[PDB]
Amino acid sequence: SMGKTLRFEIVSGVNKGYFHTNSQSESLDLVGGIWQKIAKEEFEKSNIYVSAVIKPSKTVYNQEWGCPENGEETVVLTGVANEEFVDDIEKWKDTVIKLAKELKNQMKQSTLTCEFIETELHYFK
Amino acid sequence: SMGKTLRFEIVSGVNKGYFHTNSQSESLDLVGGIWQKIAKEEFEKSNIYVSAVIKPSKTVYNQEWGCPENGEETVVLTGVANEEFVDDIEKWKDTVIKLAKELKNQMKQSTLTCEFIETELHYFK
Amino acid sequence: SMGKTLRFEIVSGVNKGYFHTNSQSESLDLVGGIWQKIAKEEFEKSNIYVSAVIKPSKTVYNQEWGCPENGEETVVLTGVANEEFVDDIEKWKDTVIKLAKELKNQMKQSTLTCEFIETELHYFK
Repeated sequence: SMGKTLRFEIVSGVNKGYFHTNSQSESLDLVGGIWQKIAKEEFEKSNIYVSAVIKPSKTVYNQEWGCPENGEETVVLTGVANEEFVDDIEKWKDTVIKLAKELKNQMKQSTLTCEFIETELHYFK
Repeated sequence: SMGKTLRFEIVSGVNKGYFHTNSQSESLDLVGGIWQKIAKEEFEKSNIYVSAVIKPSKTVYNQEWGCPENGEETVVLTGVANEEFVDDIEKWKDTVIKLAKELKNQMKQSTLTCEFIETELHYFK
Repeated sequence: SMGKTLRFEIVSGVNKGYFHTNSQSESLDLVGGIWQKIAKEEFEKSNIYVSAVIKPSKTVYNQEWGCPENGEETVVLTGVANEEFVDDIEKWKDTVIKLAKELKNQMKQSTLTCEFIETELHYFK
């Protein structure tokens, strides 16, 4: 049940220009599919499968720097290191960083953020 | 205004098989209604009412373990302990855990996660 | 790349009564537009531009205190202090608090919460 651990949160654009998607639902499928693919690959190499909860969102920033009025379509990916499956937090933390950089590449992103946050996880099973 | 406290985050499936829901909006109403019900019950017993902000999402994991392509419908519930209403963080923390386990039961979930995160809350009123 | 910093999270209502909005998409545009406006103003005074990732949500609380069945439309705004643009975490933290109070005023909110959370940011560029 109880355990002090890490959660991650990744924010990424959806590059509608490159992928030609027109709805948020399409962008969520795009990013979900890409994550499913690269997490699987990395799982078959390290036996660490990093799941992700993904939410659609909009990022609001300066219109002078090219943000559309009221914000730009983005996706947020979150996940947590469950010590029932994760034996080393550092190996997991390095795997997340690896997947973050690969997601940035697959999504053709100029920038991407990956945060880690200390969290106390309760897992009911 | 300022105060160092706890926030919780709960991730749960929506069990479309059990409840026969076909849209995300239906799943959000389902989980919102259940939470409204059990938080009320627990409030009438402990005088602690735990509110929750709920967001629809998708959880992406291995397709070999039964995840649909691009992810499975989930809901995220978040909330924070406001010291203007919460006199003991530990009683609140135990009440959240109680509601988490009850939500897992009402949602017929095999598993469920409940995290607590240290946060500095500013409450403007 | 690596850096220990702060993230913020703001939860706000959308006051459909005041603004006469009928869809979530309308409420997201409303809040996105307001944030874009006040962050720009504050940027031109302090040279700190605070971006925000915004998500629609519902807040579930007691129906006796006026919450609709299954929850009330809300918006969640999140952001992070990137030390590549933020030279003083305290000036940034004060600017977020400033924008939070201004957003509360522009949204005609009785209450509003603003949380800060310690986070380790990895910025890929």
